[PDB]
Amino acid sequence: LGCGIGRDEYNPDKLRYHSIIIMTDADVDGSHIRTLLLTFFYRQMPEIVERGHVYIAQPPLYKVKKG
DNA sequence: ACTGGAGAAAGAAAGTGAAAGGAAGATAAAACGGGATTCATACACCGTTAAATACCGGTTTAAAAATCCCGTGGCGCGTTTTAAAAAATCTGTGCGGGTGATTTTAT
Repeated sequence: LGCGIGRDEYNPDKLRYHSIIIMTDADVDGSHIRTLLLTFFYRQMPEIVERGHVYIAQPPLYKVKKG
């Protein structure tokens, strides 16, 4: 991410990407990992969430064929 | 001539691999101290007796005990410090289903 941490050198103006996308698996463990990542992002880097640099992807789970 | 982009030089600040050495550990050789045997030899217990000591009666006298006056330092009180012990609060960890990953050899 290249922003630092610890609020002593944590500068939110050095973010190397203006769009961060979370893309895990489509089952429940993906949901658990998503919750863990959201907890980390909210507790450690509030400004990134406030400015709107976090997104969520939605991959499919099933594929159906008939002919 | 002038402008602005771009590539190359040059210079300074940060990360790096290697460094005696020394306190901090670690590991062996040595000196020590505490049990099992083995007796010869000195020690414990029993009769006999001369002698050394305990005891009583009455002095005494010099020394120690008893008594009075006083002037202090050594205990007692109140109030603070300061370690020491106790109660309270954090830190790891393993049990069993789940998610995802690493390494060395032969031909």
